[PDB]
Formats: sequence, C-alpha cells, structure tokens
Amino acid sequence: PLVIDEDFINQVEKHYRKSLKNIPFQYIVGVDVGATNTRIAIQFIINEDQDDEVFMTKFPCNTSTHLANYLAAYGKAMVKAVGKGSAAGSIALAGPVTGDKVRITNYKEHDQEFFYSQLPDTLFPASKNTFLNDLEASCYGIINVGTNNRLHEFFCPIDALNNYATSQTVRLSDTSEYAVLAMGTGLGTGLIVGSAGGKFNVIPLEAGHVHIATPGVNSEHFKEERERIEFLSQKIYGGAYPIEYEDICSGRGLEFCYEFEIRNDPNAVRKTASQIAESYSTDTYARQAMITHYRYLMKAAQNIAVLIPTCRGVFFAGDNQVFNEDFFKEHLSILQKELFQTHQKKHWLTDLKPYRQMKEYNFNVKGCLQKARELAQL
Ligand SMILES: Nc1ncnc2c1ncn2[C@@H]1O[C@H](COP(=O)(O)OP(=O)(O)NP(=O)(O)O)[C@@H](O)[C@H]1O
Ligand SMILES: OC[C@H]1O[C@@H](O)[C@H](O)[C@@H](O)[C@@H]1O
Repeated sequence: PLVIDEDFINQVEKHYRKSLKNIPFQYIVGVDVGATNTRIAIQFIINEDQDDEVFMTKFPCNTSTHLANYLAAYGKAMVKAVGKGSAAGSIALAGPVTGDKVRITNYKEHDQEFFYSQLPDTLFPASKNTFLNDLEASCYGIINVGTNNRLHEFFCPIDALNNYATSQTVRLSDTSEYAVLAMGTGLGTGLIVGSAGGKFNVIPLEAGHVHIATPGVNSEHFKEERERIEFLSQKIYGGAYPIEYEDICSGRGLEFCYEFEIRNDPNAVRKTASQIAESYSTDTYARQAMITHYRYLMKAAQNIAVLIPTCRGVFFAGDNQVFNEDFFKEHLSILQKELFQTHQKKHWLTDLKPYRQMKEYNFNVKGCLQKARELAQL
C-alpha cells in the first residue's frame, strides 16, 4: 500500500538493464529526512570507485513509523531492481542525534523518535552507515564543495552587491572555524572546524532551541521587541515558556511574526510563510515580519559567534536563503547592524565574515553521499 515512485524505479531498472547487467557495480545511499519530506539518492559506482549515475526521489513524511516503512519498501524495491543491497548508506535527520536515536523535532509529536535499528540493512548495511543531523550533513556537503574549489559558486559575502565571489574571498581555511545556519521548517545550526592538514570536522548544534533574550531597556525599539517576545510566549506556549530562536527563525515563525504585526488591524488576514516572503514589497506587515525573521537570524549567528571565540565566519545557507536574496540585499544595512552592533561584545565580532548562499544546492544529500562513499571503502 506504500506507493513507490514509478518514474524513479523504472529509471533504476532501465539503467540496470542497459548498463549494469554485465559489469561489476555497487551503489551507495543518501537519505535526507526533513520535517515534511524525505529525499532518497542512489549513487551507482563502477570501476571500483568511479561515480556512475545518481537517481533521486522524494516522498511526504512526518512520522517515524511512516519513514521506517518507506525506507523498508525502497530497500526491497532496490534489491528487486538491481539484485542486491547497497554497499553503504548515510541518513541525515532534522533533529538532535543522541546515540542510537534521533528525535525529529518537527515531526508530529506523537511519533518523532527514529532509532538506528529502524534502518533497513538493504540500504544501510551494518558497519557501513552513518546517523547524521541534517545541518551537520549540509556542513559535510559544504566542506566537500570547498575541497573541490567551488564554495564561491554557492556563497558570496553578504554585502556583495552583484553576488561577486572568488576562491580568495569565499573559502574554508583549515585553521579557522565557521558557523552554519539555515532557516527552513526549523533553524539548523552547526560548526565547521578546521584542522591543519586540510581536514575539517563538524560539530552539531541545537542553537535554534536556545531562548531569545530581550534587548536592553533603553535600546531604540525596546518596547516593541519585548512586546513581540511576550506576545509569542503567550501564543506559542500559553506563556509557560519563553520563545526559542526557532519560534521566529522558521516558516511557522515567520507566520507568527506576521500575526504579531497585524494583531491590532481588524481588517488584516494572516498569511502563510510563502505569501509573506512573496508580498513584502506591497504589504508593510510582511516587510516588517521579514525584517524581524532575518534580524533574529543575525542575532542567532551573533549568539554563536560570542559563544565560540574562534568562530571566524558564518554561512547563511539553505534554499530559503537563496529565495529571499532580494529581500536580504534590500535590507542589508539593517541586518549588518543587527549582527555587528547589538551586543556589548561587538569588539569580539569586528572581523567576523558573513556569507549568504546565492545558488540552490542540496548540501545535505551531498554530505550524505560523500560519507557513504567513505564508508564504502571503494
Ligand atoms: N521564502 C520563504 N521564506 C521563509 N520561509 C519560507 C519561505 N517559503 C517557505 N517557507 C517556509 O519554510 C519551510 C520550508 O523550508 P525548506 O527549506 O523548503 O525545508 P526544510 O525545513 O529544510 N525541510 P522540509 O520540511 O522537509 O521541506 C516551511 O515552513 C515553509 O512554510
Ligand atoms: O532542520 C533544521 C533544524 O530544525 C530543528 O528544529 C532541529 O531541532 C534541528 O536538529 C535541525 O537541524
């Protein structure tokens, strides 16, 4: 009763039939589990270690049970299509990885725990798999693009008026550390950490779930900032808890911000995150909600840069960042001031280099496939 993507499976079978019946081959698996959709990538390998074709599909999923069932079904279809299981598999999930489980933060709350044991061995063979956080996987994808000297094709300095970037102005130094943040359904955060010798490690973070502090009592917009922080505590938690960065820096958080802006307008109607991002030019409430949404993204990055004294750069990543580039560039001055000026430790941040993604790319799946490639020991 689980519908396999027919186009995907026919492509895999057609490729097996035309190209793989009489040569040695393997395949590695990369799975990108977001809060509302999961992507599966199959990368074939021939000639011991050469990339062959990659095939991808995606399905709606927001419970752990459904995710386990879909992965089991895709494992059986793959074995049926090409005659054997994968050589290695990597899965990245939108939650904190603690040992042998992940709690997928924005899956339905009654069924968000996914365990290592729910991986099908057909796609994740024993001792040949990794359990990753989604933003952690993006970091490995970013490292890998950096190694291939293409980081400046996907990111530019936030103040690049014409998106100009070079291998000199956008690069990863193996003696530096970088924060990565990506606003989507949730606020993903992580650290890329260099080691002399060109090696990079990734530190997973859950900074999207630390509490937002209120600005100083004599700061310019104190009254409104505090009013919003209290309004949202009431709305999201009944006031039992204060808000996290993700309660503003997310799709649902953008919608909450808009509802705050329109709260005293009896004629205003709430808008979805998409409608807000599309209509900020003609709807001043949407502009203000967008400004708030991205201002607190800057504060989240500022919080990490104060927390991590060796943090030298920050990458604002994700497809949403690319989609909102016009808004971001039009309000650059406001967002730089938020990042660099609104902390008494601003002199610690003077040299922080911020970058924004300027081309769509699935760094998650890229990180997964590279991790699986290493595990496969080709
Ligand atoms: N331009 C936009 N700006 C901000 N948020 C947006 C925008 N468009 C959509 N959203 C919201 O952002 C979320 C989707 O972000 P996206 O990057 O596509 O996915 P994700 O968080 O990485 N994972 P997934 O839920 O599986 O798609 C939803 O909550 C949308 O309502
Ligand atoms: O998807 C972005 C982020 O969403 C958050 O709610 C999760 O807790 C993180 O683990 C994830 O990286």
